[PDB]
This record gives sequence, C-alpha cells and structure tokens, in this order.
Amino acid sequence: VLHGEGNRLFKLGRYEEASSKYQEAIICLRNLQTKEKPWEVQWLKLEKMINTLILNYCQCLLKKEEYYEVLEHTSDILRHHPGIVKAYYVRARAHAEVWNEAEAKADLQKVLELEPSMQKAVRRELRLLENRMAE
Repeated sequence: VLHGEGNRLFKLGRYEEASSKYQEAIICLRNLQTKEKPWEVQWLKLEKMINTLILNYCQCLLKKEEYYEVLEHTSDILRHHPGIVKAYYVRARAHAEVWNEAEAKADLQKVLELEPSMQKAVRRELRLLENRMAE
C-alpha cells in the first residue's frame, strides 16, 4: 500500500510525505530480504521492488535539491546492478544539477547505449546540463 500511497503523495507535490512512505516501504522490504538468501530468486524479486522505491525516493530528493544524496543512492544501486537504465538517468540528472558535467555526460551515454529510445530524453537532459554549465 505504501508504494502507491507514496506515488499519490508525490503527484500532489507532497515530497516529504511521499519520501516517508517510500522509506517505510524500503525498510520493510529490506527486512523481508534478511529472511532470504542474498542474490537468490526471492531476494532478487524483493530487490526489484526496493530499487523502484529507491528511485522514487530519489525523485523526492531531487525536488528537495538533495543532489549529493541522490548520487549516493543511485550509485549504490548501480554498484550492484550496472544495467539499470533508470538509475543512470536519475544519477545523470543529479550530476547535472551539481555541475558534474563529465559524470552527467557519461551516465547519459550509458542511458543511450542501454536504451536507444531514450535519445529524445537524453537530448533534453543535455540541454539542461548545458544551461547549468553556462555558469
């Protein structure tokens, strides 16, 4: 119930309230994971749920300008799951907002490589990055 309620709150611009729901959900699913063997199938099913929740939480953190925290959370996902396009995309956005031009561009290049249909979205992020870098 928490995932959908976080999402409903986020749509109403209630980013603190949504963050709390997502964090409660993550902790609960992490606790369920401790009863499973890591990297076996039950654990991995929960891991996908957690990753969606962490990315949604990162969306709240982006609205709060907690960019360095987003960098940390998406990097923790990507250290274990190097193929998750959406984690690179979220990390790239955070990098761009804190003027890490090379790191933003590297993540967007990974996005393009892993999911070529994101080309339009990558062009948009690159424009935003160029605006930030105008400095």
